[PDB]
Amino acid sequence: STAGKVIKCKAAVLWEEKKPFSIEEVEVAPPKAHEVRIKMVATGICRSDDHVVSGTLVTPLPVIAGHEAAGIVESIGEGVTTVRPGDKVIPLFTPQCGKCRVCKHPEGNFCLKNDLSMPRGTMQDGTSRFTCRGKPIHHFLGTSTFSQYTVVDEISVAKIDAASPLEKVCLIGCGFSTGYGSAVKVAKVTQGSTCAVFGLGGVGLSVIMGCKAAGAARIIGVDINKDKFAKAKEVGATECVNPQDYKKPIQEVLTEMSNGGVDFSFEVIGRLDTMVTALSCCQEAYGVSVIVGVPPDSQNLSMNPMLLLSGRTWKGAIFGGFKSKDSVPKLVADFMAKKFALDPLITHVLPFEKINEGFDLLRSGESIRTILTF
Amino acid sequence: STAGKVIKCKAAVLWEEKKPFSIEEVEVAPPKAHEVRIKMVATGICRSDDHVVSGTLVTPLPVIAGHEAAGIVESIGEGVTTVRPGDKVIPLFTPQCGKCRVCKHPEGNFCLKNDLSMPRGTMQDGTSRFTCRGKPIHHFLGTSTFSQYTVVDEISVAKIDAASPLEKVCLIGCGFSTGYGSAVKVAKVTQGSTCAVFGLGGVGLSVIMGCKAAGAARIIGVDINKDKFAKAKEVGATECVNPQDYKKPIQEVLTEMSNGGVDFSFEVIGRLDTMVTALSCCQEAYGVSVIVGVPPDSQNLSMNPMLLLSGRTWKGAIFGGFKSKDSVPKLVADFMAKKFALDPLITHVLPFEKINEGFDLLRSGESIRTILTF
Ligand SMILES: NC(=O)c1csc([C@@H]2O[C@H](COP(=O)(O)CP(=O)(O)OC[C@H]3O[C@@H](n4cnc5c(N)ncnc54)[C@H](O)[C@@H]3O)[C@@H](O)[C@H]2O)n1
Ligand SMILES: NC(=O)c1csc([C@@H]2O[C@H](COP(=O)(O)CP(=O)(O)OC[C@H]3O[C@@H](n4cnc5c(N)ncnc54)[C@H](O)[C@@H]3O)[C@@H](O)[C@H]2O)n1
Ligand SMILES: [Zn+2]
Ligand SMILES: [Zn+2]
Ligand SMILES: [Zn+2]
Ligand SMILES: [Zn+2]
Repeated sequence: STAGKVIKCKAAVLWEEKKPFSIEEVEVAPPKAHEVRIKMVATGICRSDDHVVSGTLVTPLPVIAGHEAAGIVESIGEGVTTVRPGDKVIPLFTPQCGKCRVCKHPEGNFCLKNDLSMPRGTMQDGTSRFTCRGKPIHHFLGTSTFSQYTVVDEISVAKIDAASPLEKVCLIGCGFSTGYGSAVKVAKVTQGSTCAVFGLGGVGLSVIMGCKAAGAARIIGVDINKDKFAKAKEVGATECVNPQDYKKPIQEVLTEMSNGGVDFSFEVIGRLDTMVTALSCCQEAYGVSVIVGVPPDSQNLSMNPMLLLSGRTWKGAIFGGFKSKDSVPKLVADFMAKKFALDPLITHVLPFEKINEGFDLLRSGESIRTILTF
Repeated sequence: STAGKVIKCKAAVLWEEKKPFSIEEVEVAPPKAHEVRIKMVATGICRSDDHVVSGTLVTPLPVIAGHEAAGIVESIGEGVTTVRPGDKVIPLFTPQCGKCRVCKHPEGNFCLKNDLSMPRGTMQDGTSRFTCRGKPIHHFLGTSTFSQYTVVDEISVAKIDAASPLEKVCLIGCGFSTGYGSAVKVAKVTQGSTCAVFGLGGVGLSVIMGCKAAGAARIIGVDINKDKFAKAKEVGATECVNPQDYKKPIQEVLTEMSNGGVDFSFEVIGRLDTMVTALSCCQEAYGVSVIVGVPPDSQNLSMNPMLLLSGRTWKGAIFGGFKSKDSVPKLVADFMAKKFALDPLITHVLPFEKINEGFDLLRSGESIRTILTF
């Protein structure tokens, strides 16, 4: 039925920052050319969604948030090649437009049609496919996955394995792929290496997995919160260190530990102090350090250029440096091949109406990942 | 004759910081095992020598400075394989001990027996091969090339082409190799790229050459001093920009200029402001920025981690990232093959007694490179 007609469904609208989400009856306009309209099956709650609500991530409001998700294609607009109705898909918040500077370049993945650099909160043609009582609602990072139906451009949707468990592969739409990509594709962790992962939330557990996929022979997990160590161990940390156990610095007790500093170091905490710390405790002449994520209101860090002079490399990346359309298929194919288990990372699944309930957990921190089922 | 006996020669001694060099009669003890004693032919004056004299580079005084140089082997101590008397050689201030962490690693070059990290000012066994009137004089970075004869360990000497012009290949002992290595071996400048070189002193002209050897199709030279542009052009700058010409920022007028920021950017000025500037104007999703050199008294820069988040890489290196024993031979072989010309970079050659005269020029800056002939 639906094909061609507007749909009317529930979605969570942030009418204004620092207020809760409201479940609203929403109308989802039909796809124009090169658009696909998706039926959502499961959406993860990521801190970047919550960043919107504090005003930290400035995007046009009112907004439908969500970017981590898998669903099923309902209609496809005119001129769409990549997908067909009924295909399981993952919305992509890093688009893969194919034609730009960054898209042709063999290591750039951060597509030039991204809506992060300057958020407009619209579809590629400057308009919204959403209205709640006449009022337009903005799109978020071209995905808006906290809606029961959503419309994405063809550069922001990736087709995946029809037998794939959508209540687990939705993690590949952001959180797992951002961390595993940092170990596997951005730092290019090598077999035998000694990796230090800073912070052990769900993206950190993904990094540990990357390191493990790459064959590091030592993955030290570090966290001031002792309670994170078991799951980390479970997922690949050979050891785990709590910074408040020592009297010494941590970069000292890590280089000491490692006979000269670790090969690769990753910061999945997101703060300034440990970013620079994570620089100093990877090897002086060839250590590589990846800032997996940095929050939207970041200030300037003070770092002494001298730490680069001996040969350290310092990289940053969005989405694990993966080219989105290219990789999310292969990461599901892999998950289907029984390599990663997204299972240790899912600690709560709620129904989609408990969206605000899913954020309170995020915000008090005992939740690795919450999945919202539709 | 000499072989085995102490030699007595003139060398320039820094008896104490922030004083001039004195030509002193010096005695050069014979080589112990794995030492070679060199007869100096030409030594370049580098700012790192001058850094010693201000106290900025702290090393034990009294000292014989010098590290950029080529000479001829006079005796070789017991157990020396790599060299024979009469071989033209280049002292290496970055040793290549063969056995360590950094020496086996396929990209680390900063040997673990380096005397920069913690200067002792001695030969590898904790002692000096120099005494001026009974008083011991310290060795500098295991080279001490401002002496008419010097003793170096076998890990710090590289054999080169016997037909090689030593009054020009002495530059490969530091200044040229530090800059060309940054473009060729550290950033790995690719064919077609757009490079921005910051600062256009002699190391900067070397970078321009690297970029040129790598095949960049645009090398923008930038310098507040207009007068540096011709030689730069001459050596490969396709254009040159003076920052005081614009009203805009320079990273803006460079990314603007480059349709999205340059591929590779290099800072050969050595200050904090342009290091961070040179970060921002190479491409957001895959731009690479190399700090070629950072002075010894460096403070902390303030940089917003956000510039790494999109995919920029920021590297530092010592000696152009080259493994010293390995490469200095191949860089002479290349120079012998009429590829680089060290000639644009040599702007003054003095006799070795005018050492202080050679530094005043360094210090007022109109001198690309001064060579001191022995
Ligand atoms: N904003 C971003 O783009 C982004 C990506 S990752 C990131 C940071 O990570 C969080 C999301 O990633 P995540 O899955 O790890 C969730 P979380 O916020 O739980 O990540 C932080 C982790 O670091 C640990 N920790 C906190 N401070 C220290 C410290 N000083 N030293 C050592 N360990 C510490 C915490 O226990 C936690 O495990 C965000 O809240 C933010 O703080 N921000
Ligand atoms: N200490 C180190 O390890 C090291 C390596 S390179 C380096 C810096 O470079 C010098 C040695 O290298 P070099 O051959 O280039 C000699 P120089 O000191 O001449 O290098 C600095 C160059 O940058 C230019 N310049 C100065 N400020 C600016 C500015 N703000 N913006 C743009 N251009 C500017 C100068 O005209 C000059 O050409 C050292 O004095 C130091 O200042 N230090
Ligand atoms: Zn996210
Ligand atoms: Zn693109
Ligand atoms: Zn030097
Ligand atoms: Zn070594």
